[PDB]
Amino acid sequence: QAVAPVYVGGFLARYDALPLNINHDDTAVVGHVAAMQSVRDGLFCLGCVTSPRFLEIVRRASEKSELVSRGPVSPLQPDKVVEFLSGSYAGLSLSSRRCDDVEPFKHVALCSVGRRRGTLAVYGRDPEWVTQRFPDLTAADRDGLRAQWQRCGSASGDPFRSDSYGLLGNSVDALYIRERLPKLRYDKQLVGVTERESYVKA
Amino acid sequence: QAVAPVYVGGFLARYDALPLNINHDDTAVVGHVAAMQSVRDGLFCLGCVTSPRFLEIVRRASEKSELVSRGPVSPLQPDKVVEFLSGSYAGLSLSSRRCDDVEPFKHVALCSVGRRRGTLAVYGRDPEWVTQRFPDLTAADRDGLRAQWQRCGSASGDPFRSDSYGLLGNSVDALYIRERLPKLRYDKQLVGVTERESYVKA
Repeated sequence: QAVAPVYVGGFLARYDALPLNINHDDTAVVGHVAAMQSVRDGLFCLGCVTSPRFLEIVRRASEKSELVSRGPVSPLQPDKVVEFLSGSYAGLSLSSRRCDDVEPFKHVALCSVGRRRGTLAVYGRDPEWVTQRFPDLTAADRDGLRAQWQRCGSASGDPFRSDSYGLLGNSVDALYIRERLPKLRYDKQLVGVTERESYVKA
Repeated sequence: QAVAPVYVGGFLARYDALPLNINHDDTAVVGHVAAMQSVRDGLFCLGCVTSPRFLEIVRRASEKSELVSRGPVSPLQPDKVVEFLSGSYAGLSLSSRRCDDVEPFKHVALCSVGRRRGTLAVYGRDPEWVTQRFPDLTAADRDGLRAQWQRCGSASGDPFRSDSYGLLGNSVDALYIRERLPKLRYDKQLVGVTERESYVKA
Protein backbone atom coordinates (compact mmCIF):
# COMPACT_ATOMS: atom_id res chain seq x y z
CA GLN A 1 0.00 0.00 0.00
CA ALA A 2 2.32 2.78 1.23
CA VAL A 3 4.94 0.49 -0.27
CA ALA A 4 3.36 0.79 -3.75
CA PRO A 5 4.88 2.68 -6.65
CA VAL A 6 5.57 6.34 -6.29
CA TYR A 7 5.69 8.35 -9.51
CA VAL A 8 7.87 11.45 -9.55
CA GLY A 9 7.69 14.11 -12.22
CA GLY A 10 9.46 17.27 -13.03
CA PHE A 11 11.63 19.28 -15.30
CA LEU A 12 15.14 17.93 -15.90
CA ALA A 13 16.02 21.14 -17.78
CA ARG A 14 14.51 24.44 -18.70
CA TYR A 15 14.64 26.58 -21.81
CA ASP A 16 13.51 29.06 -19.08
CA ALA A 17 14.19 3.74 -20.26
CA LEU A 18 16.85 5.41 -18.09
CA PRO A 19 17.35 3.98 -14.60
CA LEU A 20 16.26 6.27 -11.83
CA ASN A 21 18.74 6.27 -9.04
CA ILE A 22 19.43 8.09 -5.82
CA ASN A 23 22.00 10.89 -5.92
CA HIS A 24 23.79 9.29 -8.90
CA ASP A 25 25.04 6.39 -6.76
CA ASP A 26 24.81 3.67 -9.40
CA THR A 27 24.14 0.99 -6.82
CA ALA A 28 21.08 2.92 -5.47
CA VAL A 29 18.82 2.41 -8.48
CA VAL A 30 15.27 2.78 -7.35
CA GLY A 31 13.28 2.51 -10.54
CA HIS A 32 13.08 3.64 -14.16
CA VAL A 33 11.86 6.59 -16.23
CA ALA A 34 8.41 5.88 -17.68
CA ALA A 35 8.19 8.88 -20.09
CA MET A 36 10.09 11.98 -21.18
CA GLN A 37 8.94 14.91 -23.28
CA SER A 38 10.38 18.19 -24.45
CA VAL A 39 7.61 20.44 -23.43
CA ARG A 40 7.84 24.03 -24.69
CA ASP A 41 9.42 25.25 -21.42
CA GLY A 42 11.82 22.37 -20.92
CA LEU A 43 12.28 18.67 -20.86
CA PHE A 44 9.77 17.11 -18.59
CA CYS A 45 10.39 13.66 -17.11
CA LEU A 46 8.00 11.37 -15.28
CA GLY A 47 9.70 8.56 -13.38
CA CYS A 48 8.62 5.52 -11.45
CA VAL A 49 10.15 4.57 -8.12
CA THR A 50 9.52 0.80 -7.96
CA SER A 51 12.24 -0.77 -5.79
CA PRO A 52 10.62 -2.56 -2.82
CA ARG A 53 13.93 -2.50 -0.88
CA PHE A 54 13.98 1.24 -1.24
CA LEU A 55 10.31 1.81 -0.44
CA GLU A 56 10.83 -0.22 2.76
CA ILE A 57 13.94 1.67 3.86
CA VAL A 58 11.75 4.79 3.30
CA ARG A 59 8.55 3.59 4.94
CA ARG A 60 10.41 2.64 8.12
CA ALA A 61 12.24 5.98 8.08
CA SER A 62 9.21 8.19 7.47
CA GLU A 63 7.71 6.70 10.64
CA LYS A 64 10.38 8.53 12.66
CA SER A 65 10.12 11.81 10.83
CA GLU A 66 8.56 14.80 12.52
CA LEU A 67 8.25 16.61 9.26
CA VAL A 68 6.41 13.62 7.74
CA SER A 69 4.19 13.30 10.84
CA ARG A 70 2.88 16.86 10.50
CA GLY A 71 1.47 15.65 7.13
CA PRO A 72 0.25 17.74 4.11
CA VAL A 73 -1.53 21.08 4.13
CA SER A 74 -5.22 20.74 3.96
CA PRO A 75 -7.54 18.51 2.08
CA LEU A 76 -4.68 16.23 0.90
CA GLN A 77 -4.28 12.73 2.23
CA PRO A 78 -1.25 11.83 4.31
CA ASP A 79 1.20 9.65 2.43
CA LYS A 80 4.15 9.05 4.72
CA VAL A 81 6.39 7.57 2.00
CA VAL A 82 5.36 10.14 -0.64
CA GLU A 83 6.24 12.83 1.88
CA PHE A 84 9.45 11.44 3.10
CA LEU A 85 10.54 11.33 -0.54
CA SER A 86 9.32 14.90 -1.23
CA GLY A 87 11.25 16.32 1.69
CA SER A 88 14.39 14.16 1.14
CA TYR A 89 14.86 13.98 -2.63
CA ALA A 90 13.44 17.29 -3.75
CA GLY A 91 15.12 17.74 -7.10
CA LEU A 92 15.98 15.92 -10.31
CA SER A 93 19.16 15.78 -12.36
CA LEU A 94 19.92 14.08 -15.59
CA SER A 95 23.28 12.40 -16.16
CA SER A 96 24.59 11.79 -19.68
CA ARG A 97 27.42 9.60 -20.86
CA ARG A 98 31.09 10.82 -20.91
CA CYS A 99 34.29 9.42 -22.58
CA ASP A 100 35.87 9.89 -19.15
CA ASP A 101 33.66 7.32 -17.29
CA VAL A 102 34.29 3.66 -16.24
CA GLU A 103 32.38 0.94 -18.12
CA PRO A 104 19.16 12.67 -22.00
CA PHE A 105 21.47 9.60 -21.49
CA LYS A 106 23.17 7.83 -18.63
CA HIS A 107 20.37 8.01 -16.01
CA VAL A 108 18.21 10.26 -13.79
CA ALA A 109 18.99 10.86 -10.15
CA LEU A 110 16.87 11.98 -7.19
CA CYS A 111 18.72 14.68 -5.26
CA SER A 112 18.33 16.97 -2.26
CA VAL A 113 18.05 19.74 -4.69
CA GLY A 114 18.83 19.74 -8.44
CA ARG A 115 21.57 21.89 -9.96
CA ARG A 116 19.74 23.35 -12.94
CA ARG A 117 16.81 25.43 -11.66
CA GLY A 118 13.17 24.27 -11.98
CA THR A 119 14.08 20.64 -11.45
CA LEU A 120 11.74 20.23 -8.46
CA ALA A 121 10.54 16.66 -7.95
CA VAL A 122 6.76 16.08 -7.42
CA TYR A 123 5.93 12.62 -6.10
CA GLY A 124 2.55 11.04 -6.33
CA ARG A 125 0.83 7.68 -6.38
CA ASP A 126 -0.65 8.42 -9.78
CA PRO A 127 1.05 9.40 -13.08
CA GLU A 128 -1.82 11.57 -14.23
CA TRP A 129 -2.07 13.29 -10.88
CA VAL A 130 1.62 14.04 -11.02
CA THR A 131 1.69 15.39 -14.56
CA GLN A 132 -1.37 17.26 -13.61
CA ARG A 133 0.35 19.37 -10.93
CA PHE A 134 2.36 21.28 -13.55
CA PRO A 135 0.72 24.39 -15.09
CA ASP A 136 3.25 24.43 -18.02
CA LEU A 137 1.84 21.04 -19.03
CA THR A 138 -0.73 21.41 -21.73
CA ALA A 139 -3.40 18.68 -22.28
CA ALA A 140 -1.41 17.83 -25.36
CA ASP A 141 1.85 17.34 -23.42
CA ARG A 142 -0.10 15.26 -21.05
CA ASP A 143 -1.11 13.04 -24.01
CA GLY A 144 2.37 12.24 -25.30
CA LEU A 145 3.38 11.51 -21.74
CA ARG A 146 0.42 9.26 -20.85
CA ALA A 147 0.88 7.35 -24.09
CA GLN A 148 4.39 6.47 -22.83
CA TRP A 149 3.67 5.80 -19.14
CA GLN A 150 1.22 3.30 -20.55
CA ARG A 151 4.24 1.24 -21.53
CA CYS A 152 6.45 1.77 -18.45
CA GLY A 153 5.48 1.33 -14.81
CA SER A 154 5.76 -0.95 -11.74
CA ALA A 155 13.17 -9.11 -15.13
CA SER A 156 16.34 -8.44 -13.15
CA GLY A 157 14.56 -8.31 -9.77
CA ASP A 158 15.10 -5.46 -7.31
CA PRO A 159 17.59 -2.93 -8.77
CA PHE A 160 18.42 -1.41 -5.39
CA ARG A 161 21.77 -2.45 -4.09
CA SER A 162 22.62 0.28 -1.63
CA ASP A 163 21.26 0.16 1.91
CA SER A 164 19.99 2.14 4.89
CA TYR A 165 23.48 3.48 5.65
CA GLY A 166 24.10 4.79 2.22
CA LEU A 167 21.02 6.98 2.39
CA LEU A 168 21.92 8.12 5.92
CA GLY A 169 25.34 9.03 4.59
CA ASN A 170 24.14 11.47 2.00
CA SER A 171 21.45 12.93 4.17
CA VAL A 172 24.41 14.54 5.98
CA ASP A 173 25.94 15.86 2.83
CA ALA A 174 22.62 17.54 2.03
CA LEU A 175 22.86 19.36 5.33
CA TYR A 176 25.84 21.14 3.83
CA ILE A 177 24.52 22.11 0.46
CA ARG A 178 24.24 25.91 0.71
CA GLU A 179 21.13 27.74 -0.38
CA ARG A 180 19.18 24.48 -0.55
CA LEU A 181 15.81 25.68 0.74
CA PRO A 182 16.23 28.97 -1.17
CA LYS A 183 16.93 27.20 -4.42
CA LEU A 184 14.01 24.88 -3.75
CA ARG A 185 11.66 27.72 -2.98
CA TYR A 186 12.72 29.42 -6.26
CA ASP A 187 12.06 26.18 -8.14
CA LYS A 188 8.52 25.47 -6.94
CA GLN A 189 7.73 29.15 -7.67
CA LEU A 190 9.31 28.97 -11.18
CA VAL A 191 7.57 25.65 -12.04
CA GLY A 192 4.24 26.63 -10.42
CA VAL A 193 3.73 23.73 -8.05
CA THR A 194 2.40 24.80 -4.66
CA GLU A 195 2.31 23.04 -1.32
CA ARG A 196 -1.41 23.69 -1.57
CA GLU A 197 -1.81 21.27 -4.52
CA SER A 198 0.88 18.67 -3.82
CA TYR A 199 3.25 17.25 -1.18
CA VAL A 200 6.12 19.75 -1.75
CA LYS A 201 7.90 20.20 1.54
CA ALA A 202 10.22 22.96 0.33
CA GLN B 1 39.44 1.69 16.47
CA ALA B 2 37.16 4.12 14.59
CA VAL B 3 34.51 2.31 16.60
CA ALA B 4 36.10 3.42 19.91
CA PRO B 5 34.62 5.99 22.25
CA VAL B 6 33.99 9.47 21.01
CA TYR B 7 33.91 12.20 23.65
CA VAL B 8 31.78 15.25 22.93
CA GLY B 9 32.01 18.48 24.87
CA GLY B 10 30.30 21.77 24.89
CA PHE B 11 28.17 24.31 26.59
CA LEU B 12 24.64 23.20 27.50
CA ALA B 13 23.82 26.79 28.54
CA ARG B 14 25.39 30.19 28.63
CA TYR B 15 25.31 33.02 31.12
CA ASP B 16 26.47 34.75 27.87
CA ALA B 17 25.36 10.49 35.18
CA LEU B 18 22.72 11.63 32.67
CA PRO B 19 22.19 9.40 29.63
CA LEU B 20 23.32 10.93 26.38
CA ASN B 21 20.82 10.29 23.67
CA ILE B 22 20.16 11.28 20.11
CA ASN B 23 17.64 14.06 19.52
CA HIS B 24 15.83 13.27 22.79
CA ASP B 25 14.52 9.97 21.42
CA ASP B 26 14.72 7.96 24.65
CA THR B 27 15.33 4.72 22.80
CA ALA B 28 18.42 6.21 21.02
CA VAL B 29 20.67 6.41 24.07
CA VAL B 30 24.24 6.44 22.89
CA GLY B 31 26.22 6.92 26.05
CA HIS B 32 26.45 8.89 29.29
CA VAL B 33 27.73 12.23 30.58
CA ALA B 34 31.17 11.84 32.17
CA ALA B 35 31.44 15.32 33.78
CA MET B 36 29.59 18.63 34.08
CA GLN B 37 30.80 21.97 35.40
CA SER B 38 29.42 25.45 35.74
CA VAL B 39 32.22 27.34 34.20
CA ARG B 40 32.06 31.14 34.56
CA ASP B 41 30.50 31.55 31.08
CA GLY B 42 28.04 28.68 31.30
CA LEU B 43 27.52 25.08 32.14
CA PHE B 44 30.01 22.98 30.32
CA CYS B 45 29.32 19.28 29.72
CA LEU B 46 31.67 16.57 28.51
CA GLY B 47 29.92 13.41 27.34
CA CYS B 48 30.94 9.97 26.22
CA VAL B 49 29.38 8.27 23.21
CA THR B 50 29.95 4.57 23.98
CA SER B 51 27.20 2.56 22.25
CA PRO B 52 28.78 0.07 19.81
CA ARG B 53 25.47 -0.29 17.90
CA PHE B 54 25.48 3.43 17.34
CA LEU B 55 29.16 3.73 16.44
CA GLU B 56 28.60 0.99 13.82
CA ILE B 57 25.52 2.61 12.29
CA VAL B 58 27.76 5.73 12.08
CA ARG B 59 30.94 4.12 10.78
CA ARG B 60 29.06 2.46 7.93
CA ALA B 61 27.28 5.73 7.15
CA SER B 62 30.35 7.97 7.21
CA GLU B 63 31.82 5.74 4.51
CA LYS B 64 29.18 7.06 2.09
CA SER B 65 29.50 10.69 3.07
CA GLU B 66 31.11 13.15 0.71
CA LEU B 67 31.45 15.69 3.43
CA VAL B 68 33.25 13.12 5.63
CA SER B 69 35.45 12.03 2.71
CA ARG B 70 36.82 15.54 2.18
CA GLY B 71 38.22 15.16 5.74
CA PRO B 72 39.49 17.90 8.17
CA VAL B 73 41.32 21.10 7.34
CA SER B 74 45.01 20.75 7.59
CA PRO B 75 47.29 19.00 9.97
CA LEU B 76 44.39 17.13 11.66
CA GLN B 77 43.93 13.42 11.22
CA PRO B 78 40.88 12.10 9.41
CA ASP B 79 38.40 10.48 11.76
CA LYS B 80 35.43 9.39 9.68
CA VAL B 81 33.17 8.65 12.67
CA VAL B 82 34.25 11.77 14.61
CA GLU B 83 33.41 13.78 11.51
CA PHE B 84 30.18 12.19 10.66
CA LEU B 85 29.10 12.99 14.21
CA SER B 86 30.38 16.60 14.02
CA GLY B 87 28.46 17.30 10.84
CA SER B 88 25.29 15.39 11.89
CA TYR B 89 24.83 16.14 15.59
CA ALA B 90 26.30 19.60 15.87
CA GLY B 91 24.64 20.88 19.01
CA LEU B 92 23.75 19.91 22.57
CA SER B 93 20.57 20.33 24.57
CA LEU B 94 19.80 19.48 28.13
CA SER B 95 16.41 18.04 29.07
CA SER B 96 15.10 18.33 32.63
CA ARG B 97 12.23 16.54 34.30
CA ARG B 98 8.58 17.80 34.05
CA CYS B 99 5.36 16.91 36.01
CA ASP B 100 3.79 16.55 32.56
CA ASP B 101 5.95 13.57 31.39
CA VAL B 102 5.25 9.78 31.26
CA GLU B 103 7.12 7.56 33.75
CA PRO B 104 20.54 19.65 34.68
CA PHE B 105 18.18 16.60 34.93
CA LYS B 106 16.45 14.22 32.58
CA HIS B 107 19.24 13.70 30.01
CA VAL B 108 21.44 15.31 27.31
CA ALA B 109 20.65 15.02 23.64
CA LEU B 110 22.79 15.35 20.49
CA CYS B 111 20.98 17.53 17.96
CA SER B 112 21.40 19.01 14.49
CA VAL B 113 21.73 22.28 16.18
CA GLY B 114 20.96 23.21 19.81
CA ARG B 115 18.27 25.71 20.76
CA ARG B 116 20.13 27.83 23.30
CA ARG B 117 23.09 29.47 21.56
CA GLY B 118 26.71 28.37 22.15
CA THR B 119 25.74 24.73 22.52
CA LEU B 120 28.06 23.57 19.73
CA ALA B 121 29.20 19.96 20.10
CA VAL B 122 32.97 19.21 19.74
CA TYR B 123 33.74 15.51 19.30
CA GLY B 124 37.09 13.98 19.92
CA ARG B 125 38.75 10.71 20.79
CA ASP B 126 40.25 12.22 23.90
CA PRO B 127 38.58 14.01 26.87
CA GLU B 128 41.49 16.34 27.46
CA TRP B 129 41.76 17.19 23.80
CA VAL B 130 38.08 18.02 23.74
CA THR B 131 38.04 20.19 26.85
CA GLN B 132 41.13 21.71 25.47
CA ARG B 133 39.44 23.14 22.36
CA PHE B 134 37.47 25.67 24.43
CA PRO B 135 39.17 29.03 25.17
CA ASP B 136 36.65 29.82 28.00
CA LEU B 137 38.00 26.75 29.81
CA THR B 138 40.58 27.72 32.34
CA ALA B 139 43.20 25.16 33.55
CA ALA B 140 41.21 25.12 36.74
CA ASP B 141 37.94 24.23 34.97
CA ARG B 142 39.84 21.61 33.17
CA ASP B 143 40.82 20.16 36.59
CA GLY B 144 37.33 19.75 38.03
CA LEU B 145 36.30 18.19 34.76
CA ARG B 146 39.22 15.75 34.44
CA ALA B 147 38.73 14.70 38.05
CA GLN B 148 35.21 13.59 37.02
CA TRP B 149 35.91 12.03 33.61
CA GLN B 150 38.32 9.91 35.59
CA ARG B 151 35.26 8.21 37.04
CA CYS B 152 33.05 8.01 33.92
CA GLY B 153 34.01 6.68 30.50
CA SER B 154 33.68 3.72 28.08
CA ALA B 155 26.15 -3.23 33.33
CA SER B 156 22.98 -3.02 31.25
CA GLY B 157 24.75 -3.74 27.94
CA ASP B 158 24.26 -1.56 24.85
CA PRO B 159 21.82 1.29 25.66
CA PHE B 160 21.01 1.94 22.00
CA ARG B 161 17.64 0.68 20.98
CA SER B 162 16.83 2.75 17.94
CA ASP B 163 18.17 1.74 14.53
CA SER B 164 19.47 2.92 11.16
CA TYR B 165 16.01 4.09 10.09
CA GLY B 166 15.42 6.21 13.10
CA LEU B 167 18.53 8.24 12.40
CA LEU B 168 17.64 8.50 8.70
CA GLY B 169 14.25 9.77 9.77
CA ASN B 170 15.49 12.74 11.69
CA SER B 171 18.20 13.59 9.23
CA VAL B 172 15.27 14.76 7.08
CA ASP B 173 13.77 16.83 9.82
CA ALA B 174 17.12 18.59 10.18
CA LEU B 175 16.90 19.57 6.54
CA TYR B 176 13.95 21.70 7.55
CA ILE B 177 15.30 23.44 10.59
CA ARG B 178 15.64 27.06 9.43
CA GLU B 179 18.79 29.05 10.05
CA ARG B 180 20.68 25.89 11.01
CA LEU B 181 24.07 26.68 9.47
CA PRO B 182 23.71 30.35 10.52
CA LYS B 183 22.99 29.44 14.11
CA LEU B 184 25.87 26.97 14.02
CA ARG B 185 28.26 29.49 12.59
CA TYR B 186 27.23 31.96 15.36
CA ASP B 187 27.85 29.27 17.97
CA LYS B 188 31.37 28.23 16.99
CA GLN B 189 32.22 31.96 16.81
CA LEU B 190 30.65 32.67 20.24
CA VAL B 191 32.33 29.62 21.89
CA GLY B 192 35.68 30.12 20.09
CA VAL B 193 36.13 26.72 18.49
CA THR B 194 37.47 26.92 14.95
CA GLU B 195 37.53 24.39 12.14
CA ARG B 196 41.25 25.02 12.23
CA GLU B 197 41.62 23.39 15.69
CA SER B 198 38.88 20.74 15.63
CA TYR B 199 36.48 18.76 13.42
CA VAL B 200 33.66 21.37 13.35
CA LYS B 201 31.88 21.04 10.05
CA ALA B 202 29.62 24.05 10.54
